[PDB]
Amino acid sequence: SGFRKMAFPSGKVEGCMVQVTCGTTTLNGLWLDDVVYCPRHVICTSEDMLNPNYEDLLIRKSNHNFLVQAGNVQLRVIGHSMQNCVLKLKVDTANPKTPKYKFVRIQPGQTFSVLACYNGSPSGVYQCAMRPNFTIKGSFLNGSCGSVGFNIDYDCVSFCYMHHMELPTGVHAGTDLEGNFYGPFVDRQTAQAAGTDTTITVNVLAWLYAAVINGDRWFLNRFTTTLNDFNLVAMKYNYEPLTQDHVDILGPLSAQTGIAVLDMCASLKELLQNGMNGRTILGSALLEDEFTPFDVVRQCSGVT
Amino acid sequence: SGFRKMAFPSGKVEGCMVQVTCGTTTLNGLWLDDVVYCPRHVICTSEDMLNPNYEDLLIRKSNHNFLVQAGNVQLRVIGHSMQNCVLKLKVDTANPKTPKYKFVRIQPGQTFSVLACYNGSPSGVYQCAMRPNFTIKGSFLNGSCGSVGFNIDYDCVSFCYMHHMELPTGVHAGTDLEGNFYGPFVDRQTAQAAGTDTTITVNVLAWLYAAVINGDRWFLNRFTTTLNDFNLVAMKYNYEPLTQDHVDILGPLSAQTGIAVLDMCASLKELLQNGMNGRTILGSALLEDEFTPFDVVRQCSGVT
Ligand SMILES: CC(=O)N1CC[C@@H](C(=O)Nc2cncc3ccccc23)c2cc(Cl)ccc21
Ligand SMILES: CC(=O)N1CC[C@@H](C(=O)Nc2cncc3ccccc23)c2cc(Cl)ccc21
Repeated sequence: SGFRKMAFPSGKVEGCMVQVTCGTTTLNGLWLDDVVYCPRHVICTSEDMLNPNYEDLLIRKSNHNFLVQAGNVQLRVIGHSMQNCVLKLKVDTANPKTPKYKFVRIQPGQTFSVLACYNGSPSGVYQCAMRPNFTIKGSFLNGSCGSVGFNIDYDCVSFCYMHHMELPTGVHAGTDLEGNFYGPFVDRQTAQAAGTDTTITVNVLAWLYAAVINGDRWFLNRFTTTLNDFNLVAMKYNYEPLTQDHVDILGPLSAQTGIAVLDMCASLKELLQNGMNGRTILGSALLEDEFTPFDVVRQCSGVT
Repeated sequence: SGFRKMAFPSGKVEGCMVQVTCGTTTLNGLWLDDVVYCPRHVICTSEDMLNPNYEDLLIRKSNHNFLVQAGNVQLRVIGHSMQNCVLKLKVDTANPKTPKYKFVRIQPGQTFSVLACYNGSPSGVYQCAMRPNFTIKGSFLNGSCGSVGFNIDYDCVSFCYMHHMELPTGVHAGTDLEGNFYGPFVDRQTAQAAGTDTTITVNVLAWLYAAVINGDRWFLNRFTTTLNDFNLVAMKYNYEPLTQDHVDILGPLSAQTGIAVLDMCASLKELLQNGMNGRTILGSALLEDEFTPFDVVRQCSGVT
């Protein structure tokens, strides 16, 4: 029993974190096989960030201008190439600690663990979600650029996120491991509006099932609803419309608890229209949407 | 910017997790140097747990009855000894992955990261606190026994907690790495009341400073208080009395923000007597007490 915002064990990812320097700029890189991936803004100065021309900027840079330091030893760079917003630096040594890995582009609503790094060194690990507006509410300071988000399936590490920038609003933005930004964001120092963020309905429902599993049942009520009626309520409260696929993914949790998905929706509907009246659910005074149905099953079953 | 319940990178601790079996019982062990530490209840059956005599039970066990499996390879056990509630099994091989480490007994109010393990395999990492009543609000399932709590100072891992049991109330209890339980708890299957839990006042104040640092300032008010007046309010709301040492530890955060500790106490006093009125602080609808002043400084400065 107990329900925590749990992150994946960060060991296989720590073994890939390197320091990448170019000019006066330093950030973190991801060393897998003989390639180091890092945000392409490592080639910029503070002035360059206002309106950068990365193609022109990269032409002024040679392999010897990229300093890759793994731990306290230098890696020799023998190739450099820009892929979207990431630089891929070919080093002459394969990382002996390279885990089994994939590069995956997660969907909004999905969660992942972030290993925050500064100067190639891991400082902490936390669990977060790709918000519906493609931002992440991370905890990142200056130097955190290059920190990666990932998921782990037994021995395979699926890298899904690489941190690039913090929006003026305190939220964070980044790319997949192929350098494509999640959302409309660009690696430029300019005003960038993150669209309207909504609440990941399927995740709140999953966390409501986790509450039932862990004994918190006050919110359960004598009512039920239809997907159409529930979605009218969801729209008003800035929640994502619940689809039949969301209901299907909630299937295992509905089966474990014996509470139909639509009955659980009616409980959420009343919590939305009535609030919590000062009560908490799993030690939280608000509705949590950063646990996917897979996360709740994994935590309540014990997948290693 | 951003404030998360961040855990320490779990890499140096994953490299020590082993599976320990004795009879039909299996749990996790901590392998450092040529010693494996695990809860002494690995020698019990389910029936034995009701009223166990560990000295008598251990006499029926030989070195060959303790099966230590590191990864997928067996470790040869050459010695076994009970220290308080932990068994120390002398293996013939030193762990090549043994980090720099200390065994420390944390105080209530302090935080640590937990690497939850099942069958010697890490499944997740999360940050939690040693509650004032010596329990932890962890997330642990059957098989999690032997999972450890720790802190990390650059390259040194201070192990502070080893998980032993879940109380009927869903909260968790365990020992330091010398086998001494935190609190009045015993490794027996009997009713065990965890005393009254209080809110770690210094931690809530620290997290209020973290909110100021990250832009959340609505709760700041035109008032101040005295330690004596504030403590009368704290007593009513089941908060720990704030001492001058707590004020001293809040010194760096008070200096960073320019908001005197007693002014911050007045803001907390009004939040206690008035609630939040539906507003949140750092994405939380309640007052958070699981970030120590050291944690807030570390997260807002970037200690690797
Ligand atoms: C916004 C801005 O001026 N910069 C320069 C640095 C950089 C940036 O955002 N870095 C940061 C990331 N994560 C937390 C940060 C907390 C503090 C400072 C910087 C952080 C950056 C990267 C791109 Cl792609 C576009 C713009 C900017
Ligand atoms: C309470 C009880 O019956 N047992 C037997 C197993 C064991 C125990 O608590 N284990 C567990 C720990 N953490 C989460 C657990 C979720 C589910 C099941 C078991 C969990 C234990 C250990 C001691 Cl020292 C004393 C009693 C008991």
